[PDB]
Amino acid sequence: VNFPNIPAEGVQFRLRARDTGYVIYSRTENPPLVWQYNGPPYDDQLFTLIYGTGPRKNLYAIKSVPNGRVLFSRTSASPYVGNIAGDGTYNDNWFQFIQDDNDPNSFRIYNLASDTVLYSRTTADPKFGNFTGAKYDDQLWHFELV
Amino acid sequence: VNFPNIPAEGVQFRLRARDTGYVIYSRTENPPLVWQYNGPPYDDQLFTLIYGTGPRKNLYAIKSVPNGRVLFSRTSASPYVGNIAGDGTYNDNWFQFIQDDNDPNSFRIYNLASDTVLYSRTTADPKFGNFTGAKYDDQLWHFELV
Ligand SMILES: CC(=O)N[C@H]1[C@@H](OC[C@H](N)C(=O)O)O[C@H](CO)[C@H](O)[C@@H]1O[C@@H]1O[C@H](CO)[C@H](O)[C@H](O)[C@H]1O
Ligand SMILES: CC(=O)N[C@H]1[C@@H](OC[C@H](N)C(=O)O)O[C@H](CO)[C@H](O)[C@@H]1O[C@@H]1O[C@H](CO)[C@H](O)[C@H](O)[C@H]1O
Ligand SMILES: CC(=O)N[C@H]1[C@@H](OC[C@H](N)C(=O)O)O[C@H](CO)[C@H](O)[C@@H]1O[C@@H]1O[C@H](CO)[C@H](O)[C@H](O)[C@H]1O
Repeated sequence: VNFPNIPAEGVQFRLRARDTGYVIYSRTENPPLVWQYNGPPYDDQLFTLIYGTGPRKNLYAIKSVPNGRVLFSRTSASPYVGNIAGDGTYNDNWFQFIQDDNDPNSFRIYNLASDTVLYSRTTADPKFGNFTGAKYDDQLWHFELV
Repeated sequence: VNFPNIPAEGVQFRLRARDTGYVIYSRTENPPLVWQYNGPPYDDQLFTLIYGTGPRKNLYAIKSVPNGRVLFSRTSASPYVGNIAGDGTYNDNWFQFIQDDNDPNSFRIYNLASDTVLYSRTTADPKFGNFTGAKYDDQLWHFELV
């Protein structure tokens, strides 16, 4: 089931992990360019959605406010999670927000092209990344409205 | 996670529900054109996959062997599950095969355009159709190669 409270197209938000409390950031310099962060609110943590239509109905591009790059999540090559210019040129720019099975208020950030979800954890490196496999709570996110 | 044993493109199979043991038929006359069935094997139970690429990577159109029509699954009008000619002209012709979280030998037939899964049950009417909501065992299917 698609998450029922997806931000209206163009509305700004942070993506905050339910369990760690960390937010995603997307910037253009200093690797890692997309990662999790546990600190003050900065503009590189702000995103909006481009709504997919046609073959991308129920998919969304995740665009960085300060730099205009959209997120990607791929299993092909490093960096596995990153950003790129455009409005969703590549199939791995398109995400589905899939509501959790037990927690109605959180969702997984799923990528159809790569069959992966994003996760945020405090344990093994890489502590932020994507993953193809079983459902874990560290895969659960909130939309934080600004 | 995508089912790891999706039949090669052009390989013929039936779609059998795990628990009911019923198969999907797709015929060209007499509503319902697509429904569940038990009894001897007939040609209109036979399907192949059209493999999606680019935006449709990891999706598939389910094409009837004898009549060439592809399945569709929608929520906008009756019939909800049906067939249409072509090779996946419309977005609701495209399905994802999502492995069960518990049973790695079965999968759900998921429709991205409508956010539905196909189900086969002996209990309440309608006994076959599509569904948006919790994961139940009556939503699990097998590829039965012929
Ligand atoms: C100051 C600094 O270099 N911080 C980086 C650090 O974060 C570690 C903290 N203990 C934390 O709370 O996470 O490592 C991470 C990668 O895990 C980042 O690179 C941090 O760089 C700060 O990131 C924010 C993101 O909102 C901004 O880009 C800041 O400009 C950047 O310094
Ligand atoms: C596009 C390409 O040739 N490959 C990668 C390259 O980017 C080169 C462009 N000319 C450019 O962006 O300047 O390096 C970047 C670094 O982040 C990417 O990995 C490119 O990979 C392409 O990335 C997209 C991201 O959405 C997809 O993974 C594509 O499949 C991949 O080819
Ligand atoms: C379980 C394990 O060996 N750890 C990590 C591993 O292996 C996973 C499979 N080989 C796979 O499908 O990739 O490598 C990946 C790197 O992508 C993960 O870090 C695995 O850790 C698992 O990650 C999930 C993320 O949601 C959870 O943190 C699990 O607790 C963790 O075991």
